[PDB]
Amino acid sequence: SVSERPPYSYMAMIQFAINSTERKRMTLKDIYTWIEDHFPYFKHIAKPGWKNSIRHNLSLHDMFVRETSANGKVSFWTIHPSANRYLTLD
Amino acid sequence: SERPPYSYMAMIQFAINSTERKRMTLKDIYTWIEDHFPYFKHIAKPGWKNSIRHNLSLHDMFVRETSANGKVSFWTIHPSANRYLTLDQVFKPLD
DNA sequence: AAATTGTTTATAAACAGCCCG
DNA sequence: TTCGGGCTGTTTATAAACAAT
Ligand SMILES: [Mg+2]
Ligand SMILES: [Mg+2]
Repeated sequence: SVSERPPYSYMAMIQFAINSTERKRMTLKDIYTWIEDHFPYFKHIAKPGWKNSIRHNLSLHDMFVRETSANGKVSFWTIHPSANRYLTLD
Repeated sequence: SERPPYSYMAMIQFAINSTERKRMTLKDIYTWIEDHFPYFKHIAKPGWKNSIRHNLSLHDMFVRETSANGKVSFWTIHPSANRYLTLDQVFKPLD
């Protein structure tokens, strides 16, 4: 059943999302979108606060490092270079 | 006796730093907090103790350590982040 | 065995600062 | 251009499920 809650922690799903990109970085919006796209539970069932929980995990875990672009500013979430196992959803 | 305006992380540091050796068992941390902030002795719901344990495990600044003799488990504070918080630092002189 | 201690994840909220229409 | 509200980031608290001692 494609829309039941996945057996992955927010921390796992955030990694899957970031590791799906060639540059191994992703904006917060794109992380919401990636998770919604891949785990429809979050697009159709989860209460609004799941997004609060994503942001909480981003700040909580030192493996998720924020990088602001050379512009001043656009900001991406990355995985610490020494942390990345390159866990992709496949 | 109102709930004091300090975080669990702050109060845990007060407790640990009150000892000679800058180390304290969990049960002594409970007792210390109860004795100095009676909100937790008399009013707080029982889950406050859960929150203490959560804090000790969550924050890397809190480092569990067995005595050299192996028998007691102590909580201590990490050297790369000991700002040395003690209760006495929280007191305003009266104006 | 039973209770205490220790770890991790989830959820909620307060709040600051930034962004943007 | 300012204004105000929504978005993003950080932090603290509470509960729970659970493992380990
Ligand atoms: Mg982080
Ligand atoms: Mg700890």
